[PDB]
Amino acid sequence: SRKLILFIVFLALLLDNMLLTVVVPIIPSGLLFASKATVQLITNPFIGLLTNRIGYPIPIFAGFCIMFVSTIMFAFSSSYAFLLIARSLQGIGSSCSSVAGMGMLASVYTDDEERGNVMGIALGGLAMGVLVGPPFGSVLYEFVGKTAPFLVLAALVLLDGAIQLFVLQPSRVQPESQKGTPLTTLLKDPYILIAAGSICFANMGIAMLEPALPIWMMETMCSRKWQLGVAFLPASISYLIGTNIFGILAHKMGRWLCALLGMIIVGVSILCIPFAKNIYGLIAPNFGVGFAIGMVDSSMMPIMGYLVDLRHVSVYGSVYAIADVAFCMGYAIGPSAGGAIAKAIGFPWLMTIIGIIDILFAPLCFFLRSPPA
Ligand SMILES: NCCc1c[nH]c2ccc(O)cc12
Repeated sequence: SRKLILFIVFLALLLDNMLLTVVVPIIPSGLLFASKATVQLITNPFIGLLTNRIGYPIPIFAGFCIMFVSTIMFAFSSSYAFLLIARSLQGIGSSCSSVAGMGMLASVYTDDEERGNVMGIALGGLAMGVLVGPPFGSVLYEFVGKTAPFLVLAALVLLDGAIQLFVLQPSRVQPESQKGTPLTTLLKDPYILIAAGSICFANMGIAMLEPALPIWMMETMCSRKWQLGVAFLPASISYLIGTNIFGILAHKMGRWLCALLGMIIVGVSILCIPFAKNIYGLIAPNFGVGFAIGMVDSSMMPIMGYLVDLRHVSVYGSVYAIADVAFCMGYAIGPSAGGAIAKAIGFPWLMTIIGIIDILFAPLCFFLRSPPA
């Protein structure tokens, strides 16, 4: 049925982010950090144009064979080249599983109201993956061994792939009934660009904040190392709550208004992080940041599907490749550019710049109220 497709997409995204987050504490123990995101950004539009040619089931199932190969390559690798190869393979997989899975969800839940909350649930998949990533990784790392986390995650990826092969049955290539509108015509749409830009700036704010916040906490607050890991918890829990609630709330409120308010709340929250003196001062603003990132993503993915349905041809592979490029731009240029700006003009000014950009971008979501057909 359809809820099994929703579960498959949720599980793919959850395992993808659990891997992405169990890898990050092991790596130091620069290019490797941005490698997955940039390779996924490169191979997003290709998958977008491919799902319209072979269908959704096959490029979503290749996303389990690529993520499984990446996972096992992480567990039995020592060299730096092999870790880079493993992270690039994870990037290609994730591209396959995010783009093809969101396309499948939008193709199956073909109703504007239902698509909202199923996108919300699939997105909360990423929050549940990031949130349960580090603890699982650590406990399985030290209580069993250093190859343990990745081999157990590989077993989980295999079980998810078994569910995939039993639900989707990717045996045969099935092209779409109608040829989807080209990628350039989509990219010339002022509304698809506004949606992608709102997702891009929200996630770039959060992706520049995550790595820059610990480097500032150890300098201003003299925080211990456990504090650095705990100070970012409100973001993930709040993103989980925000996505799961606003998938259902945004269509009653209006997706344009939910996106506008999410942008303004991300802006204000990020403008209000540098004013915190102690760790208890980074609970409320980080909560606002994560809550509003969810408020924006759970409102702007269904709108992507809707904007394609209303104006262009009903093929969702490319437009969700565009949405996933907007996602990945932030996580690719986040660490590097954020560290560069913080190393040059400081962390408070970086946060003020990001907040100003988000607040000034917010009024552009007004143009999503009633776009013409
Ligand atoms: N839009 C998903 C981003 C998101 C939610 N919570 C997070 C915590 C850290 C991070 O880099 C990113 C996130």
